[PDB]
Amino acid sequence: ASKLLPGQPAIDFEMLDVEGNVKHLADFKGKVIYIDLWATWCGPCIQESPAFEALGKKYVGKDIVFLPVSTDTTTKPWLRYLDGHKKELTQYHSNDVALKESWAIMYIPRFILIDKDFNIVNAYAPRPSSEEIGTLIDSVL
Amino acid sequence: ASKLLPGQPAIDFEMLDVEGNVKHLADFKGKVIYIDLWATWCGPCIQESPAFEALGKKYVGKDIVFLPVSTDTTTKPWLRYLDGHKKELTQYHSNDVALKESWAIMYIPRFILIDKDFNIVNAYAPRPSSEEIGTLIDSVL
Amino acid sequence: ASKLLPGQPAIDFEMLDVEGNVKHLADFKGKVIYIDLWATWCGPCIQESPAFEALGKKYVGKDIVFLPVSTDTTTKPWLRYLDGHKKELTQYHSNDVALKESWAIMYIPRFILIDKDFNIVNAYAPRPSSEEIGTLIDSVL
Amino acid sequence: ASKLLPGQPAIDFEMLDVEGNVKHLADFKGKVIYIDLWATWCGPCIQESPAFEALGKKYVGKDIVFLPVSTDTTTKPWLRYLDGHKKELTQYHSNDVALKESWAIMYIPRFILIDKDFNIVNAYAPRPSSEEIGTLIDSVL
Ligand SMILES: [Cl-]
Ligand SMILES: [Cl-]
Ligand SMILES: [Cl-]
Ligand SMILES: [Cl-]
Repeated sequence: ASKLLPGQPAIDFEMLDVEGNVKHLADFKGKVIYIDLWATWCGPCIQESPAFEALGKKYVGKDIVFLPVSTDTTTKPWLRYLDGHKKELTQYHSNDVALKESWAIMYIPRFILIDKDFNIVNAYAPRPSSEEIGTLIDSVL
Repeated sequence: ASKLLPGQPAIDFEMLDVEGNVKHLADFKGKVIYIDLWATWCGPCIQESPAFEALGKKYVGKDIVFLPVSTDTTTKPWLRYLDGHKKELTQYHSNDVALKESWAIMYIPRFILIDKDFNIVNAYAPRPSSEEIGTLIDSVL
Repeated sequence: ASKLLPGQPAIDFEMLDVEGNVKHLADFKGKVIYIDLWATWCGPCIQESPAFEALGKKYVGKDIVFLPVSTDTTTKPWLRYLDGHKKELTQYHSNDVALKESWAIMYIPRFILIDKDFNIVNAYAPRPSSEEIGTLIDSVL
Repeated sequence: ASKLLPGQPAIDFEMLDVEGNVKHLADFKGKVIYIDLWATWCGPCIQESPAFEALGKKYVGKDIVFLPVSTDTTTKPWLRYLDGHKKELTQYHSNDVALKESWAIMYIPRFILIDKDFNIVNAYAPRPSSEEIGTLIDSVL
């Protein structure tokens, strides 16, 4: 569609933390938001996890949040996975219908970059291991 | 584990066709079996589909079967996907527990190669777009 | 750098066809230009070739040119490769210093998208097999 | 061919270290040998470097050597790359004709696994980031 063009308002969705608190994407409004949509059985998604974590470490304390969002059909394999593989970033999970119907999340790995105005920078953002992601992030920070 | 070593007997599992008939992996005993475990939301899995189909075309009429097996949690998005994307190979689907607990299918894309004796050639077989898969298949044919 | 930002003028470079005629990127000014920088020993580059060719077929007769540009250190393995693997798109080759020093081509696979004004749309464009490339191309056509 | 089948003797080749000393693959006879054939402009090759290094760290002091071997046409961009990107593994470089003509190294990324008897385990070995490489390495150690 065209509601995903750069400059278009980001579409809010809800997500759960590992403690079960519901959060909203809009809660992070005012910060650059880089989203990693992954699932526990997606090999290539997990291959981007070190880069995503490393980016999260590099930009710690800057006005950007890195949101790893599991799209696992159910919560339990997500929590079991996290139990055996430590991560540093705060982890989220979502089956919000808005992912499929507003963000057009048809395939993963999928990355999304949103600016401080809560507008889309790239709805199909470069992967965290790409050579250009840092430069892109710096441009919007 | 070690029940997945080459030479080990292949582990049977059941799968559904698009008409709903239950089939067994063991039904293909006597033919080389090359399995593509994919899901409709796995981008990198779908990226291997042209190569898998092309291989299926090249070896048509040889004593080998190419089994694309969806691991989608439910049947409906699998059928909807197939509705919009034609394929030539006969399509299957499975949530058999044996996939996770005997074949150790933890991540996809995942490929499996079994010989005519129904023994494992490689439980973590090369991808269909790899340079060596044809040679490997020819070795076991 | 920042001479690669979207909206920045594209940087011209020269390229050879298989007949040895020198062409310039600027020769295609007025058409959308989608560039595939590859090399004969780059496996993942060649894995994008069917998608690049398929795109070239889909947009045939539209005001867009698809430029596969080999960056092989020398011409001979490029011609030998082409001899054994037919393609439909007109093939080019370049070792122009502008690739490394103006376009920052440090790694391949690398794709570039330029608009009809000869301005950069994305200097690190999505791969031809990506779900969003068609939509991106359509936006600039 | 068939001189690359598992169980076939490994084919020796020469390689340079960063100090310029010529070494031979056969110098490592008696140890498991896992080879990473990469080049400085191969993006996907460099994406496997953290996994290759991590494996090297995990098996430190075991009877296995991890050989990163640059296939860059010339030595200078290899040394310049290494200058700006630190690594822990001892680095090698090779343009030995045996790579192309005996090991059939046509595309990279390419990995090779050899046993203590200096026999081929897999001439097209799994990538270092694959789920099965550790198990494979353990089987031959
Ligand atoms: Cl998507
Ligand atoms: Cl798996
Ligand atoms: Cl590049
Ligand atoms: Cl190769």
